[PDB]
Amino acid sequence: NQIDLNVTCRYAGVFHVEKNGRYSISRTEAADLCQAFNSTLPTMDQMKLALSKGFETCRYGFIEGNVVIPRIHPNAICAANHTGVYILVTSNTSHYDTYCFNASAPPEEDCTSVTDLPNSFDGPVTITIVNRDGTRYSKKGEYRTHQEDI
Ligand SMILES: C[C@@H](N)C(=O)N1CCCC[C@@H]1C
Repeated sequence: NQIDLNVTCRYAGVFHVEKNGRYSISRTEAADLCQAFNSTLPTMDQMKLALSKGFETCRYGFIEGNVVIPRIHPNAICAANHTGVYILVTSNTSHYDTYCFNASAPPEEDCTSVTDLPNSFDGPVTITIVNRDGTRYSKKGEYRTHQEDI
């Protein structure tokens, strides 16, 4: 009973979380997952500031109100070569990665590793935070509050 959460650097408190190496997070699960990191879904303004500090990914993820990809450099296979906060317009499907915003993180680029999941609750799952440099932090718990997400 295990969940892997791959996380990035934070940029003005915003970071990306990919669950189990595939698009697998619902909008309700995303809010609960950010809450376990003492974080919230970013606002579009928070995401635009993160972008300006150096944040980009090549994966769709929830923010408040939309599903987006922050892009700095044009790449043909990432958001159809767009730059800026690219907003997903048309999709049949509902499951993506998520972004999260931690207000207590540093104001600019923070590429230190994530070493805690401070607000998860009691439960049976082994949750492992996997950093880009491979360092890992694991704890037994749960973060999903909606049974349909379990
Ligand atoms: C200690 C710090 N690197 C950390 O582990 N966190 C803050 C950044 C967002 C997620 C997590 C709560």
